[PDB]
Amino acid sequence: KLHKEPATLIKAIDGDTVKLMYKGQPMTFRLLLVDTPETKHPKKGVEKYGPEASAFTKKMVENAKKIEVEFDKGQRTDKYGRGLAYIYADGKMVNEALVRQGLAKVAYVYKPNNTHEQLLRKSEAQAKKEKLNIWS
Repeated sequence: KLHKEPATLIKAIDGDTVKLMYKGQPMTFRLLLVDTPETKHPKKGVEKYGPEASAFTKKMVENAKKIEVEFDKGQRTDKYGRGLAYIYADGKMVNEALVRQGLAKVAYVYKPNNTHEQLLRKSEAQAKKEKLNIWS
């Protein structure tokens, strides 16, 4: 069973990355299973909808009363030392909110870190259908 754990917002970095205080230590978290347009793309810099996705995540985390992180079944940190997790702001999963709003696509999946894959694909299908942002 996956379980949620409290964290405290330090700073929103980009649409897909947020720095949190987890277990008393500052850490950078990469949102699992989603690829958002970035403002800090290593090769492109600011992408189309990058500023929008970035503001959406920032707003969501900054205005939350409670932030919780939920690790999946596999590796919990990537190659760059970023925690890999599903982030919740007042019970709402930020990863899903972005996809539902057409501000992110479901990323290439690496088992066993795919617990919420179907949920996200479902939201992405709806966003595509509604021709939202990325899909307009």
